[PDB]
Amino acid sequence: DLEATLRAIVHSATSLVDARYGAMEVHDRQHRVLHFVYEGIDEETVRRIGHLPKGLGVIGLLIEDPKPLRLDDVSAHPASIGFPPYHPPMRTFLGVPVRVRDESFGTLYLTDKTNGQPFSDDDEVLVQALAAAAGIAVANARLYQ
Amino acid sequence: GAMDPDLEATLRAIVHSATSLVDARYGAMEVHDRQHRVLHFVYEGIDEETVRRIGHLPKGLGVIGLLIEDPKPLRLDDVSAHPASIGFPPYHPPMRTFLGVPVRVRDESFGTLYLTDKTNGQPFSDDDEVLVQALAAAAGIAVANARL
Ligand code: HEM
Ligand code: HEM
Ligand SMILES: [Ca+2]
Repeated sequence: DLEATLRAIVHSATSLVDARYGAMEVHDRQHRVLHFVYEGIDEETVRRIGHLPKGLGVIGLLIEDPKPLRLDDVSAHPASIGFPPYHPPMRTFLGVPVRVRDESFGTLYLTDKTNGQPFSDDDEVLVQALAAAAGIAVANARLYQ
Repeated sequence: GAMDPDLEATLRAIVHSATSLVDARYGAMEVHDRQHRVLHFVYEGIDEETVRRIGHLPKGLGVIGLLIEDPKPLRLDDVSAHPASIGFPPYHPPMRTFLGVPVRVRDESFGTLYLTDKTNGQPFSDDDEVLVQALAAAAGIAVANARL
């Protein structure tokens, strides 16, 4: 199960960096969301947010220009779209492409590192390594699909 | 044959992250084929001239073999003092502290990941162990899914 694999990867990034929230979006070539897996948010809150993300704002930027982006305050970025109603507030941000050499498929991202601290270069490098493994898994899934 | 380029990039990244984050002097991964045979060996911490002097690549012997018969993390404070230790070959840096884990997906085994000589002279920690286990699990995903 690809979804399972992806969630495991999200868990490793979130727990190892010690971020409150972690997510991964995987899209098709027309940027429709194929998979969205996450942790750190309770189910009642999920229900309140309602609609799934479409990959806009800073995530949209990460799709257009796939390279790591680390932010002290995600809302202060010029490409920030803002959160929908009921979405938990989130401040610090680290996002990287999930990809292989031939193609990028998605974005693995974390917010609100513990104790208000910004994401570090070490965190960036770690999340890239985890994302790479995801990238191979997704590339295999397409070949299989 | 050479490893798949994406696989190789991914495994080198995982080895680098593990080595950096547990503050090890040396880190390495063996990728295995059938019957736990070493197929590829990825490492960092050793200069090219020393690699030349050592010559032959590891067969995955000694303490590294325990990672396969006992699929659990192994930490040791003096690796070459272990009775299963085969010893270092000529020109190989001496190494003391060791943290090793199997690389797996479910029960299926794909290699080993291991680090030596934490830079502060200290033993590898519980946190180091958890981190290296998670990175090994990611390496397992990478190897299992790699382009044939
Ligand atoms: C728990 C992990 C999550 C993280 C780390 C996260 C992070 C983010 C971030 C960083 C933004 C950027 C807004 C901007 O550009 O200013 C965003 C927007 C958004 N989020 Fe989340 N989020 C999470 C969970 C969820 C869930 C569970 C949902 C709904 C089920 C959701 C729905 C949305 C929507 C609809 C947007 C607006 C932009 C878009 O449509 O992509 N988020 N989120
Ligand atoms: C830089 C990361 C490396 C680490 C962490 C590492 C670690 C180890 C350890 C702990 C042992 C002893 C096992 C025992 O006594 O049971 C060993 C043995 C050995 N090493 Fe390394 N080593 C590294 C690099 C290399 C390189 C670059 C070479 C060759 C160019 C090499 C060749 C060997 C060989 C031939 C043995 C003998 C056992 C066998 O063949 O498996 N090592 N290594
Ligand atoms: Ca302990």
